[PDB]
Amino acid sequence: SGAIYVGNYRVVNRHLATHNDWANLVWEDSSRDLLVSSTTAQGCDTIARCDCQTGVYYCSSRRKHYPVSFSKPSLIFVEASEYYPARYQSHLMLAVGHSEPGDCGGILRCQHGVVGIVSTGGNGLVGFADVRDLLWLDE
Ligand SMILES: COc1ccccc1CC(=O)N1CCCC[C@H](C(N)=O)C1
Ligand SMILES: [Zn+2]
Repeated sequence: SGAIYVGNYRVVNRHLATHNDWANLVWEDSSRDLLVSSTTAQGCDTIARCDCQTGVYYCSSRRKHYPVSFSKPSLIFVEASEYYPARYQSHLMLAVGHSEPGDCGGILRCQHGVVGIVSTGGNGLVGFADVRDLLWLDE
């Protein structure tokens, strides 16, 4: 679990969005596993606007942060799950690091701010949904 709170927006994994997120929907994209909802309170986070390929993510299944080198956002095949059919997930960045399904929502940050959130993983892999291209989150 986990979310990004920026301005009057809450960014979550689309597959973990609540009834309240959907009732206050701003934007969602199944191909990216992202959903953004509106909030009444002002958010605590700031978004990176950069091309960093290293950063640190929070891993809830270890209660720890880990450094990572990750690939640029791209279209990657993701196997079927309870939440989605087998499909290509876009704007996804992969890295070597520990993850379990419940780690979705953990934030990946570089020195410039929030880069994205955990969205996929595998045997010693962790994948992050990028949010740096969503320029409208800042206004
Ligand atoms: C962090 O997730 C994992 C980590 C280790 C192993 C497996 C997973 C689970 C995973 O990658 N899934 C299935 C559940 C959620 C939806 C994801 C998606 N974005 O399509 C894909
Ligand atoms: Zn950066």
